Amino acid sequence: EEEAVRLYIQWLKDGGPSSGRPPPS
Repeated sequence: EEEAVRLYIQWLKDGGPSSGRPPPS
């Protein structure tokens, strides 16, 4: 694991792609 996946899963928590943001990978 790693932050940016953590963050990403946080991205995902934000909707992932539905966040409006691209995945932090």
